[PDB]
Amino acid sequence: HLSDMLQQLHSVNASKPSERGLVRQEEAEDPACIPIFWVSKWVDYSDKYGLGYQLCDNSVGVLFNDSTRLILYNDGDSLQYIERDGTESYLTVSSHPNSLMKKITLLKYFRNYMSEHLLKAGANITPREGDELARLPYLRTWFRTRSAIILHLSNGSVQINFFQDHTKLILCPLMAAVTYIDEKRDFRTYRLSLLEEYGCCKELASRLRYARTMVDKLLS
Repeated sequence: HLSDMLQQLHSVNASKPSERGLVRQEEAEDPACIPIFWVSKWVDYSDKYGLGYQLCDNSVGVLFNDSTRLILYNDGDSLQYIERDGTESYLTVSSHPNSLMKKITLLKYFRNYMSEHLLKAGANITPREGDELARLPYLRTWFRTRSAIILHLSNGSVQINFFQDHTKLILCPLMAAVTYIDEKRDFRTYRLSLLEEYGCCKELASRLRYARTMVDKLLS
């Protein structure tokens, strides 16, 4: 879905939405486009183990330095392991192969840390209704730049968390939408096609330009 996201972002950015004679950013808000999932907390322990994260439903995952992934569902027991070659297995904390003892122990340390020590990004957002029977998205990749951490989920979502002002973007190619969390923690969800038509403020337009560069870097 990165290509889809890029087509969506080229289209919006090409419209020059902050260069309208009358910007009506409010008219681009669409609560029906609120995401189901986003990254609420993360821990970069890539000096030793990898990057752990919490999604907004309280599930946790870790992308290990070896490019494998473990996901703990929010029942607190259902695990999914994703091998480097992409093979997926379902397991549980209560009944796991001993081969995964170490990685499960690491997950529980990331989980306990995030749970008790970090703020929950978007704790004021009621997520869109999804399906408890569908698989969780997992973190496909991430990187950091001078200004942000970039987080790409397996459902196509790209999340950009800016370090200095704590502003964040959640971009979804399925809803063709952007959630913007500002410096006060207020949030709004915009349909990209409505931004084409109505415009937006310079702050959001700049962040969407940045987003396009990030998605380009992800596709590469």
